[PDB]
Parts: sequence; structure tokens; C-alpha cells
Amino acid sequence: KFTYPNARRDELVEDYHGTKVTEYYRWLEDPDSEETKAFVEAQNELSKPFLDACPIREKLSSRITEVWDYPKYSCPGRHGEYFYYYHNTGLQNQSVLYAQKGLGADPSVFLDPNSLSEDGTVSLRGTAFSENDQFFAYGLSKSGSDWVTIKFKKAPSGEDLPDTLERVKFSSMAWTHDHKGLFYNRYLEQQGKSDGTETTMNVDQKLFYHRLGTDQSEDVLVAEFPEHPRWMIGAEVSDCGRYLVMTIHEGCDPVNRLYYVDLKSMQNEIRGVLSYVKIVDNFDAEYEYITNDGSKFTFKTNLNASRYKLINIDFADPDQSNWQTLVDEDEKSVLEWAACVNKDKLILCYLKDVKNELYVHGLSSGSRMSQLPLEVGSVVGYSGKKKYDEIFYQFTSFLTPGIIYRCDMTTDTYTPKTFREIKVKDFDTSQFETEQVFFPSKDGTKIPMFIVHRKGLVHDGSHPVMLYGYGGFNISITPSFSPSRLVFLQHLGGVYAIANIRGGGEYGESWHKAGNCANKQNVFDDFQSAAQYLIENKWTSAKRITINGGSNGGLLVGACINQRPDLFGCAVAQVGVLDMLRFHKFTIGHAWTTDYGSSDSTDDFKVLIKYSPLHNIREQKDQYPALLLLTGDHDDRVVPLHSLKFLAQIQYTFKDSDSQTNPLMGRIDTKSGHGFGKPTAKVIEELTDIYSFMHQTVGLKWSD
Ligand SMILES: O=C([C@@H]1C[C@@H](O)CN1C(=O)CCCOc1ccccc1/C=C/c1ccccc1)N1CCSC1
Repeated sequence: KFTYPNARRDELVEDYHGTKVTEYYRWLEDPDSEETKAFVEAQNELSKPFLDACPIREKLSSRITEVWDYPKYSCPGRHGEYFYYYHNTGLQNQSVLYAQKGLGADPSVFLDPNSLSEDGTVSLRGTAFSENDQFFAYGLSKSGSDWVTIKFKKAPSGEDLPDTLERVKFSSMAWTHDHKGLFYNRYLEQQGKSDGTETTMNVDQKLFYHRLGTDQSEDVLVAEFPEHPRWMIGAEVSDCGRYLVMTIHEGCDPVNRLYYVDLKSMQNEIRGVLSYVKIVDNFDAEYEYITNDGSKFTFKTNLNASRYKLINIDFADPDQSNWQTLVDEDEKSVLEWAACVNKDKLILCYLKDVKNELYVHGLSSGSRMSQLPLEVGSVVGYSGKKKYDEIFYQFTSFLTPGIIYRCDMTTDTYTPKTFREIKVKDFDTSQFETEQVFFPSKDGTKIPMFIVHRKGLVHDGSHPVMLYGYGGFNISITPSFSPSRLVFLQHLGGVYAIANIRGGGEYGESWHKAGNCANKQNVFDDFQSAAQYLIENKWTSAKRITINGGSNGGLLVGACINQRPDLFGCAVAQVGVLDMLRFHKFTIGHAWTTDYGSSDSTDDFKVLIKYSPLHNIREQKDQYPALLLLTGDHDDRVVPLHSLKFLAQIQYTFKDSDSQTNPLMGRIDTKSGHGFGKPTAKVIEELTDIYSFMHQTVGLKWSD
């Protein structure tokens, strides 16, 4: 009983290694044409009234806003005599950066992104203080685009400098210790627009050096690899200022080349392409800089260590036969990151069965000294420099918005103190609980899953479930706080489940590789098995399951609705990759071939064609679940044509179906992108639309 927008079908046949593949909506890849704009408008004119017709939408939006309305803080970061921290009074579109002269002083606004946009669509993206804390560089992004403009302020005064760096994307921000400028990345000029609405591929990223007090036209090109247009040049200046550490990436795997420049031995100031020394000249493993003491550099690596470890490489004797293990790989836990504090101490953060743990190690020996106690959850913030004597860290969990701890590092015992508690106002979290289960996938592998629910729940199959997954790119889905999840559990009888399917990083690089490239189908099998587990154990029934994922998790949703429409009642795919044959042709999509392969390869095509959601829509005996696609017109990470073409093809497939009664809809936002930096107002509206769609499609019941 739904009438879907018209969408012209333009037969386009292409040959993939002998296999003919036909598509009909390639015209939707042009975001600027009147035809595409009319399609977008028509889809919004269908979905918006449907979402706005939810009879509980006002209560739902009000409750999400009320739960969300609590003051928020980042860890305080020391920079000289001042601490800097982000603050949100509760519902501001963007958090404000405050400065205070000591932890006990009156704070003052240092940088307010809300003052830069009337709707909060300008966000920070990357920040870096100079080594003397007298200058502050920061990136600004508009309308959610990955494109960045780097600007500069005096610190702590916050006075603006004129320096403005354009065409920045995926950028380093590394000050030299002479305080004269910084290294950053940018792309040379390109055909067409560069505002986040274009689909143009980004290649040949350059490393530049900008001198404070000059126009960007004077910036020096310091590194480029034109014979490797997909290489991306990470730049960091060593803790002593002497070395530029160059970490070169190609694609999204946790591996990099490792080169360096001796800046103090240069016979001239930074003037042109720098002469570097190669330490690691391959992509076999990760080398992530932690710290250095003179020429001895400490790196996190996965070299022969899928769960990660720390090694020492001395630049004075850099052959691999001289490298030394500093911290052994753990038998079971993934080392997520390490930081050096108070000259010779290390904070190591591990993931053990999808929960974070913190330990203090000595830098000289690598030996473990202490554990910093935590509840079950995630460490989402950290501050603590080698030159300072205390750390702060922020903890979050499903029922805990935040706890900030402070720990003095000057003695041989470590007794963290609670610095701040961030709680929802007037909400009894003790009515709810989280369980961790391990369910068998098709091949026998046990997969972790968190289930958040009201205490006293009985397993009668009656509860609506929100089942979330991602499954890729070495990303672990660890506990975190969601205000809308609380509203779902409190007022909509909901059960929230997160399946830690393969492709993520939860158990290290073997977990990641078990869910990428030719093994990508394992991810979808794992997620389908999660739904089967919830049904079999009578948490829910298929008709009451909503699946949700974003980005690579939107691919997860698209593949799962094609493969097992019978397992789900509703599906919400945000900013999803859905044309798996062409993803690599747009913006930064070429970087994802390390998880997906590429249709340019015969072997990879045989894998991709089996699951590419755009190419696998088929009516089954069971109807497809209700579907809501969400994207933004400035999502230049995953270009919105993915959602647009999938929507056109799915609506066409079921145009004349008697059995398809669930709606298949899309909402295309304006002035927003992939998600980072999206203003609070848009986030709350999106969450309201998501749960409104579920209410209207799987029969949720609101209880006051
Ligand atoms: O978004 C994604 C994936 C998932 C996750 O891997 C990130 N990612 C990207 O594509 C990020 C774009 C490539 O960036 C890099 C490439 C190589 C090495 C480093 C970087 C990032 C440095 C940087 C970035 C920003 C600021 C400063 C520095 N997907 C969408 C659909 S599935 C994949």
C-alpha cells in the first residue's frame, strides 16, 4: 500500500571478467543532476510523513532529549600552566573547549564551534598544541564532510592567527619543536567541487609543512609518492623533537611502512622534499610510535603477534636482527594502545573478552607494575604526557555515561581517584543489567554478544530486540553509553543486543581476517547466528527483531536482509556501503579493498558478486523486513549513491509484489555527512526517526 517514487531505469551492461552485470540507476551517482535531486526529494517526501506519523514521536523525542540532557566533560589535558577540556552543558550542538589555569581555577571559553554555525554544522576535526603550549592548531569541517580547514590560535588567549590551510583531508598535525610550523596532509587541486557532495576519488595525498606567519601558498611539499597514489603519509615529530616519524599506509589494514627523517642533522631548514631513512620497507606489520629515548624507539606492533606487543627499534642499529621485544604479546588479550607518562612509565590498555583493562608498565624493562581497576566497560579518553606526572582517563559503559579518573604517576603504587562522575539525571539504572553470552556461529566459532535489558526479564519470546553489528576493519564494538538505548529499554520494552562478529578487532588480527576479503561471508553468518540465538533462547521472535548497523555495518544490514529476510522484522542501515562492485571508484573507497577486495580482480569479483547488496535483491517466500536507509548529502566517506541506488532497485523489485507489505524507505539529510561531528540536534532527530520507524513497523508499545 506504499507508492514509491518514480526512478528511470537506464540499462547499463558492463563486463566483469566475462560476467555480464546490468545496472539501471547509475545516473544516481551524479549528485548534482536535477534527476538525482528529484529522486532524493521524492524519497524524503515519502519517508518524512511516515516517520512524523508515529503517534509517540513527540514523547520519544522528548524522552531522548531529557535523558541526553546532562553535563558532559572530556578528560582535562595539561598544556603548561593550563588544563584544557571539552564541555557540553547538556544539549549544545557541539562541545566547547575550555581552558583553566590549574584544576581549581575559573575556566573560560577557548574555542566554541557553535559560534561558527547557526545550526551547529561546523565541527572540530583534529587538534594539536605546539610543544611550548603557546599555539593551537585545529581542523574545522563543514556539513559533516571529511574535508578540513586547519586554523590556528594563540594559547591560552585564544586569539586567532590568520593562518588558514585548505584542501586538508585525513591529515597529520605535527608541530616541530622550534614552534615554527607543522606537518599536515593535503590534496592538490582537482576537477569539480571539493565540499563533500562530490564523489571524486582522493589519491596522491601529499605531506606539506606550513610555517606560522606565512600564506599557505608558501607551504613546502616535504613528501610524496606519485608511483604509489594510494599511499598516505602519516607524520609525527618524536618526543625529543629530533625525528620526523613517517608511518605510510595503503588501505585500512593495521600495517604500515616506517621511515624517518633526522631533522636536527639537516643542513637546511625545511625547504623541500625531505631525505628519509627506511626502517620498514613493506606492509607486513603495524609499527605505531609510542615514545623514544634518544635513538631507541618504542613501537606497538602486530609482527608475528596477532594480539599485539611492544618492541624497541634503535635507529642507530635498525636492522631487524637488533629489534627487541619490550612487552610480550598476551596469550588472550589484545593490546589496544600504549602511552608513555612521567618519563619512564607506560599505560597499556588491553581488550579482554570485549572489556577494557589498564596496566602500568616500566619503560626500561617492559615489566608490569600494577593494574588500574575498572568496572566492566570501555576506556574512551586518556590524557598523560611523558613530561607530566599524572594521567586522566575516561570510562564508559552501557549504564554509565562516564567516569573520569585521575592517577598520580610519581610513586611505585597507583591509586586512581574518581575525578568526575557523569550520570543521567533522575534515571534509576539499577533496574537494568547487561549480560555477556557466547553463541555458536555456523562454523562452530563462539561469538561474544552483550545483551542489555530490564532486570527480571522472562524468556517468553515477546521482547522487541535492537540487534547491532559492524563486523570489519579491525574495529571492536565495546561497551558505551547511549541515551536512546535507555529510552528503548525503559519505555519501549526493548532488549538491546550487540554481536561482536568477526571482522572486528575483538580477538586480534585473526578475528579481523576471519571476517574480511574471501571470508567476508563469515561476518554475515555470525550476525544471522546472533539473531537465531536470540530467537532460540526466547529473548524475542524474528518479527520483533530490528537489525541496525552503520557504514560497513550498513553493508551488514543490506546483506542480511537479502540472505535471511525471514529472520528480521525491521532493518535500519545508516550510511551504508551497498554497491560492492563500485565502492572503490569514489572518494576514499579505494582504501577499503584491504577488507573487501576489489571487483577489478577476477578472484575478488567472484566473492563480491555473491553478497553485494545492490546486486542480490530477490523476492523470497518470506517478505523483506521493513527497511530505513539513512544518509546525508555530504557523506563523502561513503558516497550517498550507495543508499540511493539500493533504494531505487529494492523499491522496483517489490513494486508489484502482493506479499511485500513492509515499507522500504530512505531519509537523506542535508548539511550532514558520515557522522563524525554531527550536531546534537540532528543526532536526536535521527534517533527519534529510527525508533519511530521501529514503532511503526514492528509494533512497539510505549509505556510512560
Ligand atoms: O570509514 C571507513 C574506514 C573504517 C576505518 O578503517 C576508517 N575508514 C576510512 O575509510 C578512513 C579513510 C582512510 O584513512 C586512513 C587510511 C589509512 C591510514 C589511516 C587513515 C586515517 C588517518 C586520518 C584520518 C582522519 C583524520 C586524521 C588522520 N569505511 C567506510 C565504509 S567501510 C570502511
